[PDB]
Parts: sequence; C-alpha cells; structure tokens
Amino acid sequence: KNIQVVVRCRPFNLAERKASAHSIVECDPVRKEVSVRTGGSSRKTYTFDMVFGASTKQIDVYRSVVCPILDEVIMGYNCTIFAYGQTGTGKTFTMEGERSPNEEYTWEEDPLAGIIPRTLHQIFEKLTDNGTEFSVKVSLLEIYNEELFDLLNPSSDVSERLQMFDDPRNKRGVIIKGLEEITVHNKDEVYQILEKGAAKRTTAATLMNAYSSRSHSVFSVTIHMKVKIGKLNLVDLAGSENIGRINQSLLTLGRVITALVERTPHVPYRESKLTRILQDSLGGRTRTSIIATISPASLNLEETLSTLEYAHRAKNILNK
Ligand SMILES: Nc1ncnc2c1ncn2[C@@H]1O[C@H](COP(=O)(O)OP(=O)(O)O)[C@@H](O)[C@H]1O
Ligand SMILES: Cc1ccc2c(c1C)CN(C(=O)N(C)C)C[C@@H]2c1cccc(O)c1
Ligand SMILES: [Mg+2]
Repeated sequence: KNIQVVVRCRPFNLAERKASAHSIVECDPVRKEVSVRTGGSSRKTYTFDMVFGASTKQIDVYRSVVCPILDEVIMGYNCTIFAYGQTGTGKTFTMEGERSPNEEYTWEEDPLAGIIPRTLHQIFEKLTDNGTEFSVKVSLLEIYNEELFDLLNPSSDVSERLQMFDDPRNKRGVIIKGLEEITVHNKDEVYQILEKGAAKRTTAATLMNAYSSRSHSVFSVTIHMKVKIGKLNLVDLAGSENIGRINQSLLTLGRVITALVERTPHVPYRESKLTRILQDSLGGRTRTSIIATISPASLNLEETLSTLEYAHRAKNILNK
C-alpha cells in the first residue's frame, strides 16, 4: 500500500573538509530517523521507513531494500524504485553504482556496483534451479527537456528522439515507439549492455547541456516467467535542485505527488513524459519505493531539508 521511503546520506568527499563544513546530519537506523542541524543547537528530525547513514555500503542497500522488492517482481508484481535528491548526493551511485579503481574486481563482484547491476545478476541466480523457464529484457530510456532518448539502441544514434503514444490496449499506459528492448540471455551478457548504455550517454552529454544532471533515467527490466510477468523500473531522477519548494517532468512529479497526498480527484499525470510513463507507480497498482539521497555538508543544508520534506510527504501515497 503506502509507498515506502528511505533516506541515504552520502559520506564526505576529500574536498569536503576544505570549504569549511561540518556534518549537520545524524542518521539513526534503529529509530529510522534523520536529524538535521538547522541552527544558525536547533534541528529538524524526520522518520522514514528506513534510514541509511553515510557508512551504508551498496550491498547493505541491496539486501535491505532491493532483495525484498525483487522477490515481489519475480512473483508477478510491477515494482518501481525512485532515487530523488540534489545533484551530487548519490542518486546515480545508488541506482547504478561505479567501478572500483585499478580493475580490482569484475562487475559482478564490484562492491561499488549499484542496484541495477546487482538486480540483473541476482535474477539469474534466483531463477536458476527452482521452477524454471524465464526471459529477461531490459530497456534504458532517458528523458531530457521532455524528449526521449534510447540509450540501448545499437542501430541508432543516441540523438534520435523517440515518440510516445497512449496505449490503445491500455488507458494509463503509453507506447514508446522504437524503444529497444534487449533480451538478456544470461548473466554473461549483462555488462556489455551496460557499457553500451554508458557509451551512448557519454555522447548525449556532448550534445546536451548539463545532461546527466537534468536527465531522468528509466532503466526497466521485464521478466517473463514460465507464467507470470514482472517488471521493475529503476528511476534515477533529474537533480532536485532542478525544482524548489525548466524541468517539466520534475515539476510534474512533484505536482502529481502533491495531488495524490491531498487526495485531489485530478492528478496531472499527463502534464509530463515522466509521469505519463510512470503513471502506475504513483498511486497506481505498482509497488513503489523512493530513495531520497542527501548530503552531510552544512553547505547543502537548504537542499537537504527540501529533499527530506519532499520525500517525507511522499510516504502518504497509497498504491495498490
Ligand atoms: N554512498 C556513497 N558512497 C561513496 N561515494 C558516494 C556515495 N554517494 C555518492 N558518492 C559520490 O558523490 C559523488 C556524486 O555521486 P552521484 O551518484 O553522481 O550523485 P548524483 O547522481 O545524485 O548526482 C561521486 O563522487 C560519488 O561517487
Ligand atoms: C545502467 C547502468 C547500471 C550500472 C552501471 C552503469 C550503467 C550504465 C555504467 N557503469 C560502468 O562503469 N560501465 C562502464 C558499464 C557503472 C555501472 C556498473 C555496472 C556493473 C558493475 C559496477 O560496479 C558498476
Ligand atoms: Mg546522477
């Protein structure tokens, strides 16, 4: 029912003790509280479904948040996970992850691997000896300036925008004409698909201003089981400093959440590509979770509070 919201604070980064700044964030995992030093000894505290402190490692996030959700997907449910927060707090780090330096590990064992890679690898492990018969297909579409880009098409230039239509076989669904859905036959072909995505994104960046920060990345994985059909959408949202208290999809997401939370009969899903595509994840029939990433630096006070207030109110959304 209620959408689950969790907070994840990134740890300090070298140049983060330079420009004068102290950790104004205190996370308490057992009490599921995040406390912020707002004083200029005053503070604001918020309780979430889960709170992960700066020391939280990727494996901890997967085990605690992802595994449970993946089991749901394998059961035939639709699930979505959002990463929301200002640029620089770890949205991509959490959803995608990074490669450890000096080629110390292969992708499947990289402790810095994020949610997407771990999920893909685990699907094959969990569905290997049990019942059996299943197929996995992934797609990675990114939204920038209300235009859709396919980061997985090999036979197309990343700059070819995609067009979406309402799904005549739906009502709340849309069709993304030309979207590449790649079949992942086995764990051994997962990484190359990610590298391909990584490459096309690099190209998109040279073409579009502040691309990686303003873009909304939607990595979807659909599992056909033999029956049952489960879909997991992993969404790395545009930086929240892109709104506040330009980016039509971000603005609309916030308005959609506001409408859902106040119980207003009209929810503006159609006012943006992002909300039309993810309509069923917002007060729909999909199980939704939001991971609000924040910074410990006193310099990010304002954005951190904004993010916490935004995510906190989101816990009042009911999906089904
Ligand atoms: N939990 C984390 N642990 C270690 N480094 C992190 C974490 N989250 C973010 N970082 C670092 O902070 C910087 C920005 O992370 P990034 O994922 O790009 O944020 P965002 O996607 O929200 O813009 C990079 O150095 C990234 O490795
Ligand atoms: C959609 C997606 C998901 C995850 C990830 C990338 C992309 C595009 C790109 N990455 C890459 O570094 N490349 C080069 C694919 C980072 C990353 C990842 C994958 C595997 C293991 C790991 O430790 C980090
Ligand atoms: Mg990012």
